[PDB]
Amino acid sequence: PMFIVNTNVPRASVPDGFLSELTQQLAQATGKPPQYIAVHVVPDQLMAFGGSSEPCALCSLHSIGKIGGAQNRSYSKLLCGLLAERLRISPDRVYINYYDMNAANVGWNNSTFA
Amino acid sequence: PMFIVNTNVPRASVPDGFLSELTQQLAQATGKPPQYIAVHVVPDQLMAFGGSSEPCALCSLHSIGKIGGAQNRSYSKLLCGLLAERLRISPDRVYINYYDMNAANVGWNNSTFA
Amino acid sequence: PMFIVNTNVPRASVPDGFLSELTQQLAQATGKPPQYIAVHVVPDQLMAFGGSSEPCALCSLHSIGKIGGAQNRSYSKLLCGLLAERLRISPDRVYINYYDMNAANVGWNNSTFA
Ligand SMILES: CC1(C)C=Cc2c(ccc3c2OC[C@@H](c2ccc(O)cc2O)C3)O1
Ligand SMILES: [Cl-]
Ligand SMILES: [Cl-]
Ligand SMILES: [Cl-]
Ligand SMILES: [Cl-]
Ligand SMILES: [Cl-]
Ligand SMILES: [Cl-]
Ligand SMILES: [Cl-]
Ligand SMILES: [Cl-]
Ligand SMILES: [Cl-]
Ligand SMILES: [Cl-]
Ligand SMILES: [Cl-]
Ligand SMILES: [Cl-]
Ligand code: NA
Repeated sequence: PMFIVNTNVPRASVPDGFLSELTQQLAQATGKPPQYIAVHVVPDQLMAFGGSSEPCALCSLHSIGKIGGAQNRSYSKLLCGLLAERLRISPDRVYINYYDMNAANVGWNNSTFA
Repeated sequence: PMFIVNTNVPRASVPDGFLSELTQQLAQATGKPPQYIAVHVVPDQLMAFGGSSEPCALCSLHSIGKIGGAQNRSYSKLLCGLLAERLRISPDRVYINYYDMNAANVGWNNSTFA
Repeated sequence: PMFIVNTNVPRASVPDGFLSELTQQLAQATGKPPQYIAVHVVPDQLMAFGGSSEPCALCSLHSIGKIGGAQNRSYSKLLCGLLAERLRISPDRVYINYYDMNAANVGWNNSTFA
């Protein structure tokens, strides 16, 4: 799986250990080994949410499977909770797009997962 | 909806108010209230279009609904016009990918829209 | 087509010719003229892959057609080869998401390709 967060919060507000915390919590949440989890945090972005540039985040979670109605509600609580606690971003200023990828459409190490 | 523009134009060339204009014009175009529109502008990128590093932009518009053949033509005329007039990017150096998101796959405010 | 690479490798380690090399190699691989290939390289990113911060890349390739099981397996070899040789990234620290775009969902030059 791959989790990306884009935010206007400054880099200095991203706590040391945040990427590891995302890696471990997503491993627990998705049930996938942490070795398959990639995380990407992009601070200091020029963004607006609802026309306001108060702290916000635009995120995506891509996974081969483990995406679905109930699971995505659970991921959203987890991820909004982390963004609120660690980056001080209000959950109503977070969007997370979820993507269930077909294995044939995910390349890794000179092949795909199909 | 979420609109992202990545461009090699420098940050100082992005006019004051551009994120507000995008918010307002996309609210009008999509018919969604501006409170639901998020915008993300990423200048100073290392990009090429057709092998040329002249000004260009790579964009995406994600929305729950309001995506389709005729609508996307209209969005493209609007957005290429704005990138040309505001950022001085030729419309034939712009790509915009459009994504119709299922509500179950969009997280917000500790939940999803499903 | 559009190819995006996000990486934690520093900007100074990205060769000046890399976007042009990607453009030409992707034109040959996809069979599309280079004028329609766009490339975007984002260095210096805060990322982890499998919980560690050694060089890695998260990439995407979007194309109207020329996407599929066998083609994607081939693209992964090309793109891992380029990222390994030019950016010194191990191929098992590369993910590439592939997207077969509908022409109606790709805007360009004030319209879409539909
Ligand atoms: C960090 C990374 C990239 C995560 C993917 C990965 C790996 C090392 C070994 C394997 C990995 O994912 C694929 C796994 C595998 C491959 C093909 C398949 O059909 C099923 C799998 O579970 C083996 O390191
Ligand atoms: Cl996965
Ligand atoms: Cl592991
Ligand atoms: Cl589910
Ligand atoms: Cl897919
Ligand atoms: Cl929406
Ligand atoms: Cl339509
Ligand atoms: Cl969807
Ligand atoms: Cl294309
Ligand atoms: Cl494209
Ligand atoms: Cl280049
Ligand atoms: Cl194929
Ligand atoms: Cl599509
Ligand atoms: Na996408």
